[PDB]
Amino acid sequence: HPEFLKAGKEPGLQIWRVEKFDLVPVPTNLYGDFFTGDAYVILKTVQLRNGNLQYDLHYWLGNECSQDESGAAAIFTVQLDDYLNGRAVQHREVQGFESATFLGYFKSGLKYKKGGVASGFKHVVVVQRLFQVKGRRVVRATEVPVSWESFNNGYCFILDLGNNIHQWCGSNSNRYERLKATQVSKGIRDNERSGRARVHVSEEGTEPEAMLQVLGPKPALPADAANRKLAKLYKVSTMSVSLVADENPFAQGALKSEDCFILDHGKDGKIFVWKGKQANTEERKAALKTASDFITKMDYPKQTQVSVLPEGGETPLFKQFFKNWRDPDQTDGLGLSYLSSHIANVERVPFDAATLHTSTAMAAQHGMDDDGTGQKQIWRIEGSNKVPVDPATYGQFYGGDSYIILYNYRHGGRQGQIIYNWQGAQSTQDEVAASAILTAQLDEELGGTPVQSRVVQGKEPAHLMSLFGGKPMIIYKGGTSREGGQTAPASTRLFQVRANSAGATRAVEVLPKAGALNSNDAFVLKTPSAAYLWVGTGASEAEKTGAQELLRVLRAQPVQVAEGSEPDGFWEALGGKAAYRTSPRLDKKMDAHPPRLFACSNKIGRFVIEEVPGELMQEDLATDDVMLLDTWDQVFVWVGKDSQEEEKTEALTSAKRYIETDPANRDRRTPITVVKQGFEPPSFVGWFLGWDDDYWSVDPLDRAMAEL
Amino acid sequence: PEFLKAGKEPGLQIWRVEKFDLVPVPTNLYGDFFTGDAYVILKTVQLRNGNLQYDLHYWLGNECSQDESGAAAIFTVQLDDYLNGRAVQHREVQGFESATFLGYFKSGLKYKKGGVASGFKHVVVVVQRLFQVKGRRVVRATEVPVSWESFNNGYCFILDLGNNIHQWCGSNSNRYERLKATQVSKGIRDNERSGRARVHVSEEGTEPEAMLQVLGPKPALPADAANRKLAKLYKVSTMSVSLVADENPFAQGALKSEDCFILDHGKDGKIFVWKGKQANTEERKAALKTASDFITKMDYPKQTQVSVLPEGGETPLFKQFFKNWRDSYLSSHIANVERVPFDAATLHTSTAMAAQHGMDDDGTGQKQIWRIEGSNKVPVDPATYGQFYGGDSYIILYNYRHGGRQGQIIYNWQGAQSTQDEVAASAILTAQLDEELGGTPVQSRVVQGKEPAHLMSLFGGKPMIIYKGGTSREGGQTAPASTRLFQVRANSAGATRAVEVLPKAGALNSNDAFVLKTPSAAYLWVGTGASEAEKTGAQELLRVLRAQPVQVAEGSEPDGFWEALGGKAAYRTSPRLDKKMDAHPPRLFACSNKIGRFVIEEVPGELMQEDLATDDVMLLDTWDQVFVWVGKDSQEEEKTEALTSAKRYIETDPANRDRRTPITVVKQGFEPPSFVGWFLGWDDDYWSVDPLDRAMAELA
Repeated sequence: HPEFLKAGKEPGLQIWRVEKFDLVPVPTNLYGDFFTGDAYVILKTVQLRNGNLQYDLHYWLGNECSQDESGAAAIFTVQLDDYLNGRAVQHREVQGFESATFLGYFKSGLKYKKGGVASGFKHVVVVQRLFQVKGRRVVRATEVPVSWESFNNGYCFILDLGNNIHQWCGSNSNRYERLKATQVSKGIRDNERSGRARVHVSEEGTEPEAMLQVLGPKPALPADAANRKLAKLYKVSTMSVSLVADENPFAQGALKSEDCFILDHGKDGKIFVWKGKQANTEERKAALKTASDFITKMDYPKQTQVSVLPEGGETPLFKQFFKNWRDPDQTDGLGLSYLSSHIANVERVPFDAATLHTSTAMAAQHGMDDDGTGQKQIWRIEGSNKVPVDPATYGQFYGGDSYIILYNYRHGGRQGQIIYNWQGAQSTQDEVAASAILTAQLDEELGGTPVQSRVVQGKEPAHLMSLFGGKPMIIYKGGTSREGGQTAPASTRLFQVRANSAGATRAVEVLPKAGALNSNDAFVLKTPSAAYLWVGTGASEAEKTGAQELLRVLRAQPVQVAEGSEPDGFWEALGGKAAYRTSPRLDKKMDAHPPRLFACSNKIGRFVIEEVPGELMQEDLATDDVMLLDTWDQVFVWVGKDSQEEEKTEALTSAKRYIETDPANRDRRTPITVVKQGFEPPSFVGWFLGWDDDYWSVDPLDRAMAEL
Repeated sequence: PEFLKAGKEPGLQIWRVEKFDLVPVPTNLYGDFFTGDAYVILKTVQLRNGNLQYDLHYWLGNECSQDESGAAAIFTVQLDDYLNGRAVQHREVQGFESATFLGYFKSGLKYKKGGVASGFKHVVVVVQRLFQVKGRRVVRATEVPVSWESFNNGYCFILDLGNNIHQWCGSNSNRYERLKATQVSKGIRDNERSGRARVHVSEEGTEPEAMLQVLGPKPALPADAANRKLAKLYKVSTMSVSLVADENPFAQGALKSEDCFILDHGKDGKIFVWKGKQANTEERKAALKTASDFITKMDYPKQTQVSVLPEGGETPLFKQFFKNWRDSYLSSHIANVERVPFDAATLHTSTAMAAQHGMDDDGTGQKQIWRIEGSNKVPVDPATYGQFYGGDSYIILYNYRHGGRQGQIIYNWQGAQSTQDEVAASAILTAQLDEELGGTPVQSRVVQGKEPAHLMSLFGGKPMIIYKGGTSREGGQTAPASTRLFQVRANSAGATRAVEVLPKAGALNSNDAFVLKTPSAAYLWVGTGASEAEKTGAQELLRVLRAQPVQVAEGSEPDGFWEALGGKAAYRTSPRLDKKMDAHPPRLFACSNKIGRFVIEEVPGELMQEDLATDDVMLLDTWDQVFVWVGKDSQEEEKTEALTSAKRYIETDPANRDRRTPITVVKQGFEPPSFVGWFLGWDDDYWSVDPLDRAMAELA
């Protein structure tokens, strides 16, 4: 097919409109408008860092689409995928409920237009149209009858009169949605009228005569998270299904190459169809029909999103339904199966302490706002008070205590502060609770500006490891460093020793079993007789240096041992034999779990989150929102200055619920880091290309209305 | 009296030969030469161990007397004698001077009209001179008559009026040569007028009145590689010559200490005269006159350069005409380079160590490896990263970190038994992926058995294993040979490579560990010179080979070991060179293929960023690898022939270099550490503002 040979040769986006079983290219300046009476085929081509190309195939159905037009677009999707050697991820998209990654391709917004090929309409490049504009992250302009009846005071509308474009904002429309509706107006101006058209903004009671002349005289106008965590897995075999796993996280083994699978997430709006390598081609080529039959049989809504993945090319959202997804490539290669397109343009900068003060990009990508060298104060929580820790023992933390670390960070030409609230795993509830309140209290003392990070024992963020000079972070199971009473330590104790990109190490005590070992780390097991230093295959320089800087304060003397080839007195101290972690971990962690940005809300007594599609942009931080920025290691909570006071005070709780509902069954101990608008740390800012320190000095909407 | 001041410390001294006397030139005027006179130039480089090394040059102007020229020749022979015959002598002629002579003056040369005979002196006044400035790397400013007729629109000119110095640039003058002519202008300012002068730059049509007052109203103005590879060797015996070897590389044995020899390279502009220790004092002291007679008898241009060397004090340039020269000299453009030994811990801090060891980083970065099957890249099994079959060709995309900076290297490895189509396809696929990644990754073509050090260091602790032929592609696994030999070498970093070789004794080498594999057992031979990593590397190979080693030392090893080899024979026991920098210092050349003919011009003296012209393609020949530097504003076909220009540079080298020598293409502004580290004074923002824009606003 003539357009097939133009398909996906370079990185880019291509949109064809399905016209009487033919693919007709949509003019590029009109990308984002869709005739609701037609169907379209969208090919996103992404370059994969090693130069290869990755394909996301979407077909889109309008509400007034034919069934043969809808069929044509699906047929084209199968055969385009076929022509590109089956490596594409396919997506069925339905007007109004389209996936986030489709939505990422159009961040000027979407325009749903009345008409279709059946009614004689074309993407040509004299007007009188009216659009209802809805949406906060996902902006949609629906064509509506030109009548005051289409209007309501909740939203913004665009009355398009050709050379003049009338954006009208309802009185009860909030000012962020006005800024988004302005994108729509500006688009029509610059893309449909190629700049030579005037945009007139107006509120109610200030409508121009042009607007009242077509619309007449204005009358009076009118004005979730629970469902995410559970999914199930099915094998497909007319077609019928057998249930292979009724609760996630799933076994990656359940996916057999000989068959195809349906991962049902339909109470949350999505099903995946996984195509196995060795499944027969008749079944694979019918992966779209299989899916829609599934949606009908389970009485799911017809808008449900569908993605078909090929084996070896799965997306991160898909794979995170499974416990510990791995491939051979994994450690060797430079990337994984899929590259989430909203981080595809991010240059990866590995850690370099010397230049750390230069690169927010490195701060963000490595969770280090600085080198850890700043002045810091540490307290221990005793009863209802903070007690200064002995500076001699900075770096040691007992699991029966809770601490507060006030730390001053310098990076670039700015100063800021972080309050770390470390909560031991055996600290009593009253003292843990007290540490959380004292953290907030000292946040308010310092003007509400410092970052607050709640971290619990055994999941310490990288930045926290690097505060203690060269000394490692030592984390006892453990007892109490409070002056009242120190326990005699356990008979035999083992310490897992981890490093970070910065080189800093921490030694965290865990129970003395073989099941707690790890190839990637150095361990220190202490027995009555002597002192060991086990050193894994994966272990490196910093991990051993760190492991015997521990051995000095332990008042012990090392007997170094490599993994696998070891004395057996060490395996007596362990009490026997079991398998342990030998697989490496991910610099690829960004690829497996790219950062995602969500808004979230607490009323209707119900927690709701909305993901923001596409590239992380400062513009998506609405000052009347609380946002979640989910780095895999850390969930930042960004609190807008004009969000509700209840929303502000439940910042932590919002994140906790975000994590408790994640279908990935995330770690209950995942650190949460609250940050204030205009006081964001490097680790947060660096995820946003184009961040601007004076972005909020002028109101974003005042800016974009004098700006045009 | 002047002899006793000669060559006591490192430095440079220039005398003017004035009526058979040596008269020192004032130091602020070093670089100026009267065209009617001759000079004697002594470069005193501190050899590298505390001793002193002497390069003696005498220079003849175009209007030099014949008694003046003779005086300077006499002085050259007698200074050498006074300095214990250990100097290298050079005959230099105005306009055709050697590269190392030019190295002493990279502000440029001034040829001035006049000499002793016409009553002129190096005084340090009322002036009105005009200089034509010509030259791209070697810049020479010839004094010319003060007239518009001396002007041409190709070049830059300097009208020196004393307190005012008028540098004039032709319409059709290139802006890099503008940058070089301003060096001359400021040189006059800061050295002849001791700073006390204005330099005024002007182009055609914008000449000041000062300039049109002297010159009148402006009228209309006007506007190799084959020869290097062959040389011959002669014995000298009036004098006549015997031909001792009519084609290089030469036998070093051919130089007998009792005679003198002429190595003829005169089709390339140079002859050497080699003085044997035990040759008689009459023949040695007449080596220059012998040379000139040879030049006359073979009807070479009188401009031909001549160097006479003493045995044991030969030049690297001279010794590379010989096969395996064994057994002084320090190229003075490598003489101030502090040599930094390898320390992986601090590798990221020192460009210098990166350059001197061919290591952009430790090799631990993220990498992807493909094998070429047909016209496509197919990913190699990650289990087998590090193994390369000689029937295949591969592409390695590697991510390197150094300083606080990132870059990329695409290695295109071409097996010795790979089909031409697949090799060609590998070469096209590397260029395509370079373009796909923005044109910035360095591209290094390596041929099997000549892997650069950095490539060995990519595979963890594992060594890079290189099989003779076969293919890791899914189509066909041939059963390997019954008996197999593997040469195991290490690099400065500790990394190892195991290169399969023919199973001969003549293929062994004392410096390395070897692995001979037989049906019965697996050996691990260990040379005298073999060291710690070579054994470590050699026994991880025995692991991959599904075999278990029987270790054996050199010289004293079983007789079952050598039945597998098919007998015994002599092999390589000679050690290798950290001294390689000294035997083969890096050299920088420009090159061009215009007029359908390949031409190179060496850039003299200390390697400096500024000599990287953005409209040139440059070759930096590290002995191990030839970098080719592509300036952003060079012509499109020169860019696309970067690889091929380096290939012909190597095929025409009189050193008879390995055709498998790696070639590494690197782009202006994206140079890797291993390249950058050779230019002390390199600056990451040098090209952020145009060099001539700076050097026109600079000072002015």
